[PDB]
Amino acid sequence: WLGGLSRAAFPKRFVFGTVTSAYQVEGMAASGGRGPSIWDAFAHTPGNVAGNQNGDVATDQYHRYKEDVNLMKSLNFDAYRFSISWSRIFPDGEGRVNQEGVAYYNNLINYLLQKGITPYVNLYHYDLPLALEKKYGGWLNAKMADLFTEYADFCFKTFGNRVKHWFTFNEPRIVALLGYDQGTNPPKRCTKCAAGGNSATEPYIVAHNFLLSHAAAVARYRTKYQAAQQGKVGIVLDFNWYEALSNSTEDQAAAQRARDFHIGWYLDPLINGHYPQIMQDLVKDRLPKFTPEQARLVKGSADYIGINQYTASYMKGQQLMQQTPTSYSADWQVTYVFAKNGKPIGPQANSNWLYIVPWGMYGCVNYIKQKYGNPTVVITENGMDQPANLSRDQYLRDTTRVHFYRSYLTQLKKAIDEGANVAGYFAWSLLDNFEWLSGYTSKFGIVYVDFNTLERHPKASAYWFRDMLKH
Ligand SMILES: *[C@H]1O[C@H](CO)[C@@H](O)[C@H](O)[C@H]1F
Ligand SMILES: [Zn+2]
Repeated sequence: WLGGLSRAAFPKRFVFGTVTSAYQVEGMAASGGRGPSIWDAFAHTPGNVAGNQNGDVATDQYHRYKEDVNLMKSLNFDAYRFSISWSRIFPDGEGRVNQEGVAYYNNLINYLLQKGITPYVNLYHYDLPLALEKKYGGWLNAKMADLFTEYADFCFKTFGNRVKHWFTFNEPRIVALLGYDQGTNPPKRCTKCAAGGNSATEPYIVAHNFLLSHAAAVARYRTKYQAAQQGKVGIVLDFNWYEALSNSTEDQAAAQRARDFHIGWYLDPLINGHYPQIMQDLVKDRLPKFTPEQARLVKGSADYIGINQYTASYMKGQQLMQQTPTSYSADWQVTYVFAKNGKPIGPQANSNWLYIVPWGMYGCVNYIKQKYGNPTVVITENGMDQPANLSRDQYLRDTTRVHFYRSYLTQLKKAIDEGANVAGYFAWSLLDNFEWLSGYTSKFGIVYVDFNTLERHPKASAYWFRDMLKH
């Protein structure tokens, strides 16, 4: 069951929470004044999502939020990570404020605080207002720094007297990779793609604009709001572990290149004020250059680093070669390997990419500790999924997820006990929800949602957390 885990097993004041995102749980997608996001358009196109499903209703947290807050309190959590939908506040992304949308987030924030749950609020979670994509070209346009800063400024002004823990973005790497390299997520851009694109250049432009936008929003917070509000702003980055397949110089170099192209892409700017040297060396003029002023704005602009952690891969490499650029992915010059000594690195959850590898959690956390001066880290996503078509009772008896959290949290504890500066941990997700391309066919919740009736039922993993987290 608990395997020796409890509040006592983690540092004093360590924060435990659950996480959702706006489009994945709110519903009321075209109601309450909300304007469309790029995901509304994408999900409404036949063939784009499993079963042609979409987030129109999702879990209907918009109507049920007091139920869900009551539930998280009953499970002994300290905090809730959620996102504000930009197009719920500004239907066109700029200009007119939707007061009904503002009222929803006020109501949610106020109820959280009433119930003793700390809000950790993300400003952006893949849901760019569609109007901004069409008018400006979204994250390809450097003007996004201004547009995002004005949106952030409004949120700081309106909610920041109560909200003290912000994040700007969720997983800029995934937007760059899936939206602009592979072209499998909105705006579906890539070298071969019908929408246009260039997999060798656009991912780097987009990443750069996320970094500049984050920096501009934080500078606005620090200069205009922080003295009065006394809160913090971070950023959420995905990081999955890479382990050299062998101890060869080439395999070790490959694993390190992968780390640099994956997490270094953002952390070297945010902590050290420059892109990783290897990215400079290999990507050359396709990697934008920060001016000294921009680099100084970006360096130190995250008060904490959210890390989204799921899995690990073995990496194989060879000698670096001169090659015609094709894509961000190809630029790494690495070979993924998912077995060693005839054994898979771990069993898979429902998602094909999700190998259950608890030691990857230690790997990631220790790596950031040792390489980047031990910055304050919050694990802002960790969890696993069940498949579609199970019975209610099969969903509830989620013994594999219980094992997942016990093992991964044991590994996190190992890193923390060795000195890693981890301040909190958030389980993805409180609720089964809309899993992007997988629609409702992937179930990540510690709480089961019946998508016919919308009823919530805590799974065994929810009660595991309740027991572990009891005060
Ligand atoms: C992190 O991962 C989960 C599982 O794939 C997604 O549902 C979240 O939106 C993402 F932030
Ligand atoms: Zn409803």
